[PDB]
Amino acid sequence: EITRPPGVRAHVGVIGGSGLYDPGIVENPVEVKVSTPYGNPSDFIVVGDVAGVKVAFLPRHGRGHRIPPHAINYRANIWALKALGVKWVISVSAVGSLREDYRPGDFVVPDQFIDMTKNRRHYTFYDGPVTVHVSMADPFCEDLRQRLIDSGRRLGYTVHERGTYVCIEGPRFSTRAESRVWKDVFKADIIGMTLVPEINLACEAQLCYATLAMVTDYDVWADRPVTAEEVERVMISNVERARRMLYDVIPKLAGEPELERCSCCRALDTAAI
Amino acid sequence: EITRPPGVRAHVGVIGGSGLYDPGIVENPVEVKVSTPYGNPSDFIVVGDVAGVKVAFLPRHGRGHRIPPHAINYRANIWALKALGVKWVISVSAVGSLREDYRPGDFVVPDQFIDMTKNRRHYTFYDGPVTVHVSMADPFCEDLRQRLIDSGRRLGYTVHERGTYVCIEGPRFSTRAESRVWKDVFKADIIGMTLVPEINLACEAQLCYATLAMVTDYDVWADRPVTAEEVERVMISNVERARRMLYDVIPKLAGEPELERCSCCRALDTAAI
Amino acid sequence: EITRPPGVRAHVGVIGGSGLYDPGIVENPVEVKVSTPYGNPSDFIVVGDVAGVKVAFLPRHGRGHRIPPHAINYRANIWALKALGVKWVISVSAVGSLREDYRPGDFVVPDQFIDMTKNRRHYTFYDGPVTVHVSMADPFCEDLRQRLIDSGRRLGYTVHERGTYVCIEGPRFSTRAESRVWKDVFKADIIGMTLVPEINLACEAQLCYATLAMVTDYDVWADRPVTAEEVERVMISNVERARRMLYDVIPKLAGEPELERCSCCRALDTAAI
Ligand SMILES: CSC[C@H]1O[C@@H](n2cnc3c(N)ncnc32)[C@H](O)[C@@H]1O
Ligand SMILES: CSC[C@H]1O[C@@H](n2cnc3c(N)ncnc32)[C@H](O)[C@@H]1O
Ligand SMILES: CSC[C@H]1O[C@@H](n2cnc3c(N)ncnc32)[C@H](O)[C@@H]1O
Repeated sequence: EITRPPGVRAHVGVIGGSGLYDPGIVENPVEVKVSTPYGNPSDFIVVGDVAGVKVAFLPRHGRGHRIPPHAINYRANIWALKALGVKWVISVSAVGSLREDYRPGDFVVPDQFIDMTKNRRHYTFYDGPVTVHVSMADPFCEDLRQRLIDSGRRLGYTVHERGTYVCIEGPRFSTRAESRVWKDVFKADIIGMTLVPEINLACEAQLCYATLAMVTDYDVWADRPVTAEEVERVMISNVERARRMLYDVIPKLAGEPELERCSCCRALDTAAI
Repeated sequence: EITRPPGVRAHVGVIGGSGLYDPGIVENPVEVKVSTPYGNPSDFIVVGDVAGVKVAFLPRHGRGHRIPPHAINYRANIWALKALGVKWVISVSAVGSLREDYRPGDFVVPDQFIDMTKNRRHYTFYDGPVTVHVSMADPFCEDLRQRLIDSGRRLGYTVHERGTYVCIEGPRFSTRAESRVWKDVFKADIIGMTLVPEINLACEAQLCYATLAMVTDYDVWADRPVTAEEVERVMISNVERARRMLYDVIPKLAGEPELERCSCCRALDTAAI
Repeated sequence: EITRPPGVRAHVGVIGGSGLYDPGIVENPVEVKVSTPYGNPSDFIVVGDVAGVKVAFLPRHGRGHRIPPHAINYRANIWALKALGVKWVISVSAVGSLREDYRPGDFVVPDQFIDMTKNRRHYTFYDGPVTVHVSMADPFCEDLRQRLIDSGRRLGYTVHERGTYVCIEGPRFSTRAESRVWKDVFKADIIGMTLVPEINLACEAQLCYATLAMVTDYDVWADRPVTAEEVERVMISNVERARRMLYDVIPKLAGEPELERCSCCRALDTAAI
């Protein structure tokens, strides 16, 4: 791919709020334009070094939270990270909780998801003539999931070690009836809007992708229903802990994901017809 | 917004079949073109007075039922009503029933919904750069719901005082397997095709929106499955009762929705980032 | 419709893999271009005779499996078959199983479906001004279903005589959490990606459409999750049996579907407003 400036490469992608990026840590940061066949990524990708590991930061909503979940150019974002050479992708996300023990301020490292989106326009990179059906039974990268859990537990933070993420379309939040389906019918644990098709595309790109979720709310279930103000406030209250985990995990990603704990790392070997 | 004729305003919107509009009641009716950034509303909006309350009538399918649910320009419709100044929106809708006691000819004033649509292309007005996530835990306007229930009970009509509306994509009707999911898995009460994204957009526009549903059929559950002919016949058989309720409720809407019984009336106060 | 070569007609459509077409059987085969208002069908339609019945073969993925499920021009495919004059449509499909007794290599003739797609862009031919809502309580053509079951049982093959097909969006395969919803919550039997909106459009076109499914895998439920390689291998291992059933059934379709066992054959009589 063409990049400007030319020649830029990276090894770990970080997708999340622009507040995760700390200019006090990242060595030799550069804003990079990475061409894609899908147009612009959400914002500049900031590439720089953390403990000698080259990181590409990409705020999925753009700086300033300009781009709501349904409007994100997921294809461009994942294509650009892959084009840079990344092997690992850490997503950081705000989620609602469907269970009392997943409390606001707790981290969750989900292991499963249920896609209830509808309007994301492209759920794949492969529209033909090579038909590709990736296996996503185990859709996250187990290597990276375990690294995230370990980091949180070493830092003394609550990090729930599993969870099913229901991805809804939004931007409006769930009705009570919908939330009861998510909680009591689907038996899901957390809820968000951005996982899908991000994760699909990451898998197809043979990336080791995992989500570090932060519970920001209990959806409809507490005294007052979730609001955007609530989500943003709680996220910003907890962003420093998310940064501590990121900067703890990244230095340990200098190597490669373990193939036998990376469901997608050879996804295309058996997926393409 | 530009209107033709210029200067037109209204206080209550009525969305439903064009047969709800009664030229024998509405004073000084005018067909109005309201510019929108989304193109044409379903039809002309007819503005006129009912007991001194200014009403804007908008047939969501167009006159003659020209526009099926998936083809409606929901954004244009709601933008136009908001641009006219409306505070209240009464939707009148035909629905199927998933429960024996919600009989054809009965009114239902739903309180919840489950969105099973997929192809409506825009589920919001807010695509950036201001990200908006409205709370829709309680998606209808309680003030108006209670007014509709009261009117029906004063007229002597059956009006079920709650219900979960499952909105399906259509235009084809549900399979038996789908209907069993709606009824037995989701525990929904009624089924229709037009609620979503109408309601989402109304909430984002800070309107007090409520649905007066008329049960027209039992979906798959009676001896013969629902047909369009059946829906239309039963609706037209009952339209006069729907008109009686409309013309009973509207005169009492000269004032404002009660903020504490209007979940969406200040939706943007905590929804925008 | 214009066709090239001109004047081509057919009585039975066959939709499935191009490997179903046997040049050793089909008399006087011709590749036909059938104009549609939706652009190109997936590939040429090959028209020829089987035991004096005129068949139109249409590989939904194209020759070479060029077109994944979400990219198929369903409208063009069904319009073209209808334009040729077909009355019957046999779909042949690979499916996953959600139940141990529906084993790889077994045929299934589903009777129901649950549409979990989202990105197919058009779910109907009718976008106005004639609004059409077809009844699909019983979405397959019972006449043809029973013919397929009979053929399999006469050939000595396992053919499950009912089933609920959950149609997912793809192209990625289901997560374990999703598969548990399909199996344990929706109580579905098989899973695929191509049924919808094919079946909707066939019903609207007043065709007698039925699916001959071949189980190729157990989705997430066996020791290793489904892969595309697995599906393709098992399908190609079993294609000859599918051909035997096709060439056994087709000669018996010289006449018309029985109206009282064809839910869609007069669909438009009560569907159009
Ligand atoms: C900042 S408010 C919007 C964000 O909240 C996240 N999220 C947090 N809580 C919830 C919830 N209860 N339901 C859905 N998404 C949620 C979503 O992924 C979205 O981008
Ligand atoms: C006039 S026939 C079509 C209309 O029927 C309404 N409706 C009535 N009964 C049902 C039903 N059983 N399922 C879905 N929509 C229904 C829908 O919102 C649609 O616009
Ligand atoms: C050839 S691999 C892709 C095909 O597998 C079919 N299919 C087979 N098994 C499954 C499964 N487990 N889930 C979904 N689709 C499946 C789909 O309809 C698709 O076109």
